[PDB]
Amino acid sequence: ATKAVAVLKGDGPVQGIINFEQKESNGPVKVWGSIKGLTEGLHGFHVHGAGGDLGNVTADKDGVADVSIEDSVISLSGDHSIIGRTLVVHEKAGAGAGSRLASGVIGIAQ
Repeated sequence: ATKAVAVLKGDGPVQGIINFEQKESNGPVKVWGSIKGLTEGLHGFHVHGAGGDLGNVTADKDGVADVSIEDSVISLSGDHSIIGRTLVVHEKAGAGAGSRLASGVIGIAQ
């Protein structure tokens, strides 16, 4: 795939839309979009499984986290393609494990 989208759904007001684009089969993947309804501060952000860490997103005082990352680890093609895998964000601010997630399956757009 060349483009993909995850619709993130969580508890209460947590919801978001994250886009993935990759021009070429082995090339870098642009990840961009936003998540709203979050508590202020850092929230863990990654593709479920191995090889999918996207670090943290930062939610502002309105609970909005804008996302604009380029990542050369993940791919939309090949064996560890993230297509069909689950994108998650921890609803609990800060580091460590969390049980309350907002999530969505990464679906093909193009």
